[PDB]
Amino acid sequence: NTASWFTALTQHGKEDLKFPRGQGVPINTNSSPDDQIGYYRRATRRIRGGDGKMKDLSPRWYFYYLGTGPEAGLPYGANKDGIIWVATEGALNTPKDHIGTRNPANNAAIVLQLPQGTTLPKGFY
Repeated sequence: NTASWFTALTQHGKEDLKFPRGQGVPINTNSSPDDQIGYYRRATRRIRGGDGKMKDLSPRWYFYYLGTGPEAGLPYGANKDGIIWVATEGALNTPKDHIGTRNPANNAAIVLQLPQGTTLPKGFY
């Protein structure tokens, strides 16, 4: 029933999502500098293509604060396929249960915006 607090980043290439150190956490004026830590989770989508076989669509990457989302129990830095970690300089390695996930019935998604000088990888928008 719950979802990410932000809209997705679309992957148009083969390479997975990877940000430089200290970059990647979306802007959120309601969160504090301590809370600037989390991960992006890939959501693969497939449809009945124009021919007759299942064609894959461009995957989407959704941000979730540390200790929240479908991988709430994973610690920061854990190695898992479809999960890449991000953190701003000075963020605490603690779960963000106080922020939690978004319930779509009461709240719309925040438009994902990255701070000034952020280097998005090739094929990510």
